[PDB]
Amino acid sequence: DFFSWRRTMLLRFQRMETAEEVYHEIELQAQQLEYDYYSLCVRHPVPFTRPKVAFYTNYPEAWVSYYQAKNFLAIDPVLNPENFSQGHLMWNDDLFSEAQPLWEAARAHGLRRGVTQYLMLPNRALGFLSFSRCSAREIPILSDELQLKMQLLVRESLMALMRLNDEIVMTPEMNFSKREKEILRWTAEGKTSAEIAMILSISENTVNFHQKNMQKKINAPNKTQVACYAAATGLILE
Amino acid sequence: DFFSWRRTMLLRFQRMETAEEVYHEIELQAQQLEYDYYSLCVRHPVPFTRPKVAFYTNYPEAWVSYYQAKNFLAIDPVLNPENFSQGHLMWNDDLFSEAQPLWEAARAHGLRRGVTQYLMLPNRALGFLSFSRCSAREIPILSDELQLKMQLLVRESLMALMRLNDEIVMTPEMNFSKREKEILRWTAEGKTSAEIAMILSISENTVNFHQKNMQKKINAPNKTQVACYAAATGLILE
Repeated sequence: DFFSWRRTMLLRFQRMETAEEVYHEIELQAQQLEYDYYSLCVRHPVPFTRPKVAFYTNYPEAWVSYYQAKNFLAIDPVLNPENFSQGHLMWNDDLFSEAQPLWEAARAHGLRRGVTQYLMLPNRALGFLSFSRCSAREIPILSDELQLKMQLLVRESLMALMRLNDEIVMTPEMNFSKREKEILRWTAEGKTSAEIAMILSISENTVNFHQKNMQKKINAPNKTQVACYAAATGLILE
Repeated sequence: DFFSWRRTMLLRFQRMETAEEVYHEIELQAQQLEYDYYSLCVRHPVPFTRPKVAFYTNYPEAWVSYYQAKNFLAIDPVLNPENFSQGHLMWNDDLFSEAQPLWEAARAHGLRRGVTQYLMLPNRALGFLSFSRCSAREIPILSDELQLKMQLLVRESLMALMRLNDEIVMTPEMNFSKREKEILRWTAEGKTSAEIAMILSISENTVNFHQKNMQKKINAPNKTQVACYAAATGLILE
């Protein structure tokens, strides 16, 4: 019965104290579903210009190196949300048509069958969970069951990794005060320092001080990078 | 069996052609679960300073007016994601401790029991689906079943409303070109016009033209409101 699985899995992921426990449980789960490999890959919303990509996987280490060397990330259909239905994507041959070097290379390292599930996280990072397999051997699993289990799996592992503050999920930290974020919102709303000073009954200098303070913390050139970063990662709102 | 419910519901929401069909189906679903009322409320990520809140509900119309008049939105615990587990929130008395005028007033208009489910949408809007009920009469439903059904319901109705472009879900539109968004990313990354001109091999004037163009479209005072808006709603990335 799906329901008790769900409940068991919710608690198990609740209790965990390390990243290594999370990864180890994903691996276990992949095996219950007769997959050999898992990959947990997270695309950050920032930097806007080259988004951070962090992963943990037990793929053959040679495959990780080769995949990076050829920069397959750019063409990986399995990491493009546009290809998904219901947050689910079953690998097959057509999927790879726009990426034939990847397909070949993946098979050459023994990734024959696969599947991925994605989720956007509360911080706007996209998390992808892939399972793949050595054998082309048919393993009948109910489509609906795999889907729902992976749904839970990708979410729970990633929420745990967040609770644990792991480097794979965390966006740049913006430890900002009530007043700083308030200034930041009016900035994102297109208000000038003068205008903010008016709105908040504090001097233009103080507004500017707060601005430079936020920039020091996050090491940003100007207010606009700060506001964008807060806006993209959810840190800007109330 | 949950699985065929799911599959029936996926297709039904797929096929819909109007908002009014979506709302009517939610109402139906609420009734199958012996609730009288539904509410579909969506908190937008923008304006940053007073986020848009749009809803469709069949609550008693007098309750909608009263709720607004007393500005209960500000204190509504049922619309605050911090209160949720697994995107689910069962109404009860403790929940309302920080909001006792709301609790009384809600009961006085006959909202006795209730439940809400939320979801962050691909555009970063938060969608909430509430069911409530007239009677305090005990209706045994498996916690896990309600949860999963509402999960599907809140997501599907809101995705349909998006496919349909309904005013309740849509963020301000930013019909921008490849080049405009490219300029926008470097802006959000804190780059100056001069620097962008360098990076893109085009003149400072042209960069500025693009900037003013984006501002005209969206009626924004400066580049920084534009970039923030694109960053918050997902429109800025690749």
